[PDB]
Amino acid sequence: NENVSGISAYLLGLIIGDGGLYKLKYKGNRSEYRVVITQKSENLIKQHIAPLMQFLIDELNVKSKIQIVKGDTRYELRVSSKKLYYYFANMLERIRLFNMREQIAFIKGLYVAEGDKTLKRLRIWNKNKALLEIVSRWLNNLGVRNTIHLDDHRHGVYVLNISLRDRIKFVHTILSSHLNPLPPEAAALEHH
DNA sequence: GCCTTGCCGGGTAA
DNA sequence: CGCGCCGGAACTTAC
DNA sequence: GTTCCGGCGCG
DNA sequence: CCGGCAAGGC
Ligand SMILES: [Mn+2]
Ligand SMILES: [Mn+2]
Ligand SMILES: [Mn+2]
Repeated sequence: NENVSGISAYLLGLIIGDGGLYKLKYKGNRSEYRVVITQKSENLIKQHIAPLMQFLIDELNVKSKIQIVKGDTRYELRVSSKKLYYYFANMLERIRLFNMREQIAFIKGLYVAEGDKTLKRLRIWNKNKALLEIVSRWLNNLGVRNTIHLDDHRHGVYVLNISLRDRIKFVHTILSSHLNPLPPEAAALEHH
């Protein structure tokens, strides 16, 4: 479980990108702790994401179930679990200390969430500049050059652009790495 | 003249 | 009574 | 993506 | 996120 640290970082990438970590207060004084990943495709959630999360749940001995909730515009993968909530939230605080394998898992997960998925250009969008700057250093250390600029003035959304000059390096070494789960498209490219 | 990458508006998938 | 899992979905907006 | 709702479980 | 347009570089 060099392997659940990997699956974890991958899942954290999807969570940070397309989901969230929610601590809720209710009447009264009831509460709830949620780990959420949302996504349009129901089979992507059920076939590629949910089984990774389930593996993690079993390893951590989390007794919560994986819920799949249908919304009008997206499916929601949801785990209601205080333990899993803090497991991911602490990991998120220690993100700058990720070892190399975790960095790749995380970047891969973040790319599935927010990346340019035509792969004609290699781009990641986010309003969290500090998060993108952490990914920028990780990429540079991996020999993948990149820039960051404000790409949407209306919403404060930055873009991280990966130089097409390191396209093969990025796609083969980060996205297609077999040290942790392969994202779709990348796995499909390998099998053709 | 062929790429690469910043800029930007549309609107879906968060 | 005081909190923490379910199951749904109305609501806002960041990709 | 975010936070409401009603519900149940358990010490 | 997508995809078009254009300034900039080679
Ligand atoms: Mn996001
Ligand atoms: Mn997103
Ligand atoms: Mn996405």
